[PDB]
Amino acid sequence: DWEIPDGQITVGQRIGSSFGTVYKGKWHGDVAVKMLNAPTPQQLQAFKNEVGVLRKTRHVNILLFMGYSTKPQLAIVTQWCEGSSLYHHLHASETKFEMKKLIDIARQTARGMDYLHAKSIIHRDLKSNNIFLHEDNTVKIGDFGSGSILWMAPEVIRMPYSFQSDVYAFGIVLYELMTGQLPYSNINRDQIIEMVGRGSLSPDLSKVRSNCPKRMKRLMAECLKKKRDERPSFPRILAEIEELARELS
Ligand SMILES: CC(C)n1nc(C#Cc2cccc3cc(-c4cccc(C(F)(F)F)c4)ncc23)c2c(N)ncnc21
Repeated sequence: DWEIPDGQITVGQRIGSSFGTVYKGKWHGDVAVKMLNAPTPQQLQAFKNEVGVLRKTRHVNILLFMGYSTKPQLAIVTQWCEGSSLYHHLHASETKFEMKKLIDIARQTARGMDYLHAKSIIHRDLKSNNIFLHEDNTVKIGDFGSGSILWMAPEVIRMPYSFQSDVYAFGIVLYELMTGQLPYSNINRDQIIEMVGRGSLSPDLSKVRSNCPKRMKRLMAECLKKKRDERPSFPRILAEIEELARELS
């Protein structure tokens, strides 16, 4: 139904790469194309599921899914985002954000994640790398991909993936936004895994910036609760951020 006939898509410069590679493309304007290539049965399965999940999504902070192509090769085309991911801006570009932009980023990410969970969709790998800033003001959530242990919840470390795992990952992003640096900065990787997995280790909330609102730190701590059931739902935290963002205005 959303299939793009062959010949319409023009594939351009290569961006990323084993299962598939993504290119910048032109289809009624700037678009991104993720192409396949032997296609593994799991790879074909993931291709089917990604199209199935993406078509059910129509939200501004969720990466716009424009279509899929089959004739030349299996491919999925999405909107082209100009800018860099949240991970690059915070930890690689060494660019300090105004607090209003930070809460706006957390507010925007909260909207998309709440939209996903409202659609019974779980974003199993949520992290600063998977948050893209279109232009520099609008955030787009997508699967721009072991490498993401820091965002993994205690239960997923021990053994699983659920809404509670997603909201915990949202907490680390809150820690990244407010502190400006990766969690567990003091620590090595095996030491972090065992300590966090056993519950001995938790991010250092004192490192947060002074301008951080009191409600945000409390909200951040609530998301990082070791008990899965203790973590708040995305409707609650979206309302809290938006209410706080409204007050700041
Ligand atoms: C960083 C740089 C190399 N890169 N990679 C871009 C891309 C892309 C995608 C292409 C085709 C299908 C996709 C599906 C998903 C996906 C899958 C499952 C769940 C979710 C969700 F749950 F998280 F939503 C999202 N994510 C991304 C793409 C990209 C871009 N589109 N624009 C600028 N730079 C870009």
